[PDB]
Amino acid sequence: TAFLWAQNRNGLIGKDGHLPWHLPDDLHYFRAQTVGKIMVVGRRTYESFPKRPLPERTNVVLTHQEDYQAQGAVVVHDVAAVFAYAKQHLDQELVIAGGAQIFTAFKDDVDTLLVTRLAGSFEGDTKMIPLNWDDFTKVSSRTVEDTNPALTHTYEVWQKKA
Ligand SMILES: NC(=O)C1=CN([C@@H]2O[C@H](COP(=O)(O)OP(=O)(O)OC[C@H]3O[C@@H](n4cnc5c(N)ncnc54)[C@H](OP(=O)(O)O)[C@@H]3O)[C@@H](O)[C@H]2O)C=CC1
Ligand SMILES: CN(Cc1cnc2nc(N)nc(N)c2n1)c1ccc(C(=O)N[C@@H](CCC(=O)O)C(=O)O)cc1
Repeated sequence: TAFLWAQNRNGLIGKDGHLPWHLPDDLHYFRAQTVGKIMVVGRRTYESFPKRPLPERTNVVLTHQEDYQAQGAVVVHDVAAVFAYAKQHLDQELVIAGGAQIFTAFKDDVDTLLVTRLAGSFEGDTKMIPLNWDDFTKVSSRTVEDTNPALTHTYEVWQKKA
């Protein structure tokens, strides 16, 4: 199970229910990373997608609303249902795409971090959950420079030590 997120230099991930930046490169990397997999997102991050569901991947939406409707998405209500779905699934990798409340609900079962680090600093209200960095190794790092230098970013892959 992977977590996939983008954060500024201080860890910021969101502002007013939306992204605090607009960084197309990162969105085509998101898609690369989630097409074909089981993609888990919290109800509020799902309602912020411009097309719901996002196509070519299983969107699982985590909601406490018993009645919620999301045509074409897998609507569950606790973490045990996510993993009961993933157990049925097998051959699709599970990727937790946010936001903060869902990262906290899977904080013990993630093995890989797919982090995009922005060089700048943005204003918002939601930060990435604290994680033990010391328990992971950075395996891969690729940097993309943008003409807004706040937007220059690094894609890192981190994998959990034995
Ligand atoms: N920079 C980036 O990589 C990322 C950015 N973001 C940003 O993060 C913010 C969204 O984060 P946050 O506000 O934490 O929202 P979430 O996307 O994590 O959604 C929270 C909703 O999730 C449902 N929920 C939470 N935990 C549970 C549980 N254990 N079981 C079942 N339902 C659960 C509830 O929905 P209900 O209210 O329907 O009960 C709760 O309101 C936005 O600004 C967004 O843009 C989001 C993803 C990635
Ligand atoms: C708000 N949000 C959450 C979002 C944004 N960037 C992230 N970036 C990373 N690295 N990780 C995340 N979990 C992440 N989540 C969104 C908004 C749009 C789409 C979206 O349109 N994406 C298209 C691709 C489109 C583009 O390629 O212009 C997709 O097909 O995946 C994805 C996530």
